[PDB]
Amino acid sequence: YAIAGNGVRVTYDADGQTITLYRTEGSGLIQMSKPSPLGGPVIGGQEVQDFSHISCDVEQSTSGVMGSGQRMTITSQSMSTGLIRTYVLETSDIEEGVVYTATSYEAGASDVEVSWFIGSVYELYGAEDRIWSYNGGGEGPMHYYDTLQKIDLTDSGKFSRENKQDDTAASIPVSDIYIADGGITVGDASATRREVHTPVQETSDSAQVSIGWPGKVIAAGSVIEIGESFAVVHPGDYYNGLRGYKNAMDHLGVIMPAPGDIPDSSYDLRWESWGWGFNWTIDLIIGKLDELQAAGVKQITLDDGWYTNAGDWALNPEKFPNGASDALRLTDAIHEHGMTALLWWRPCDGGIDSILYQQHPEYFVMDADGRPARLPTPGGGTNPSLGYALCPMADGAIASQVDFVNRAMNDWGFDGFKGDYVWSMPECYNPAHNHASPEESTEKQSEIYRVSYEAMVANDPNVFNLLCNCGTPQDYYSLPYMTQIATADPTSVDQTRRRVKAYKALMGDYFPVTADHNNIWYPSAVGTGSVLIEKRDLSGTAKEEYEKWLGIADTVQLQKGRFIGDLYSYGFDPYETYVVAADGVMYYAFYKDGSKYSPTGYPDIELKGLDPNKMYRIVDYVNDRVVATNLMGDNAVFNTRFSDYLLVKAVEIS
Ligand SMILES: [Cl-]
Ligand SMILES: [Co+2]
Ligand SMILES: [Mn+2]
Ligand SMILES: [Zn+2]
Repeated sequence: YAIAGNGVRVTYDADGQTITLYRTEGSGLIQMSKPSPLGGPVIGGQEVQDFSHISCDVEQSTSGVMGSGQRMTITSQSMSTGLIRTYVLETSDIEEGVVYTATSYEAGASDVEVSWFIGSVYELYGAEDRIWSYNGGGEGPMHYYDTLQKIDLTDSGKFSRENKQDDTAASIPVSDIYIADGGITVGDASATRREVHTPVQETSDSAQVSIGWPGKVIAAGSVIEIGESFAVVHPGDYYNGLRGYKNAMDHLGVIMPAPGDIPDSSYDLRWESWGWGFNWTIDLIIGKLDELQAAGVKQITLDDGWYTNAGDWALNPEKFPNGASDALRLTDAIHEHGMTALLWWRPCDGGIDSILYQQHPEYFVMDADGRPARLPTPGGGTNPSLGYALCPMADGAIASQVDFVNRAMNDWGFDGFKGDYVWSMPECYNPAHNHASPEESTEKQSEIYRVSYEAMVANDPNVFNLLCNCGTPQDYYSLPYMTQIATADPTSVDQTRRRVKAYKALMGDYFPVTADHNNIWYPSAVGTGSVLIEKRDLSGTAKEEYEKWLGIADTVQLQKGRFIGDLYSYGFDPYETYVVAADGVMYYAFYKDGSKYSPTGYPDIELKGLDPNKMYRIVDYVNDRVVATNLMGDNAVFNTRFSDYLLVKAVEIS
């Protein structure tokens, strides 16, 4: 029993009751998964093991979620539970590598209490010494836990992570595992946020990636759909899998902004007002504008500390003694220097001591004990800076966000927003809100992002919008409403660079991504094709360094180039490598300073994706030196010694 789509084959063995995934390679196939069991329900702490094969029906010409392709419907039965499982896999004639899966269960004569449903599981075939993984979970740890994780198969430990999305986790419902021959992505096939896990788990000699959803009581005689997923078989690294997921999710209407509609000002070099921490003043910021302008900065963020309280989002009198005219004199000065002005905020936060909470507690999320619910940190808990959550279904909550947007743009002259320092959305138990379920607040969190952005756009179609779910992968359902993504308080060059590739994969190769400014890593910012940003008040050689790198970034402008993620595989090619095509020229960036993946010694550099019949001069554009005089495209291999990074362009020679 088998179905095929573009670049994928799926086979079902009725005896073992297993699925095997293959991808196409040349005229053949590569097995990507070991024969893997169908996902089942968890009852009384145990996955049900007694399912038997009833039927597998293959339809060769059918139309599904992804349009025309194929379908395989597997029916299974459990005598102990009375459950009949219907497991549907669909492939697409067009969508490369993608398998859509949907599961329903029918109960027999009696109710079945399921704590959890495992949707699909795939154990990687052909692993050797390590597997690399993309982990989209929002459960934290914040900041210092890498999104990209190496699963070492030679050590003592056993990697295991749930990758949650729930009332304390709002990130990306996707996981990928890959080796040299490629990988398997699994992601939630839902147009809207829901509770889901995408676990990554080391096995005896490999790893498995899976997806699962919360259980429910299945009433006797009832049929219930329990969850739907996309899987992507792919060559190469997580970029290819995540790109497959992006392509799949288009069919559910989760469509990321098209390149042609992204504003010019969302590609601009930016400085953010953290030169003095919370002790910035309007005049300190204005005092920097001449030098920032001369060095090539085109955008300024007024960062945290400008407001009285979250929710209210009124000007702090200490920062704005003359009120709105002070905000205007700031944004006017920014505009006069040829720059756009951005404003910091924390969407979803209605404050604690805010007038908003005092006058309108009914706008807020209410916990099960009848108390106002704090916004959660990843994995649970809160933070002293985080106020009470606005309920995204409360009209007054939404209006407070819209009113803020309209004031900041139309009264204060801001051109966009830096949303920051917020994660998931607590469950709401306020009876007056009449929620379908307590999870509805969590599910509807992104309504805040959508409505806010729609208001922003109505004022200015070129408005800038960014949201930082700091130290975690960004809330996936926020992404359609953004004009730029930050890697989100990366704590290492490894984090910022690898996340640039992940965000490019999910958002599009021209989607603006910044490598952020938590640490100074200008080469990482330029070479990944990211927007170089900064926040410090620099002097002396550090100032010169910033000016140098602004000049490079402003010359090559790789932030506006086409990111190319499918030529090199992170953790398998000799160097951590990034590629951007800008104005017809291939730019490459090789790094050794990322401790998570760095070669022994000085491997040869191979430039891929050049024309085989052409000859190229390889130029280090940072240092303006020729590192290789003349390479043919089909053998573009050279050796150069560098300590941390090498940024080169391949210049065609005639
Ligand atoms: Cl990372
Ligand atoms: Co942040
Ligand atoms: Mn291990
Ligand atoms: Zn509510």
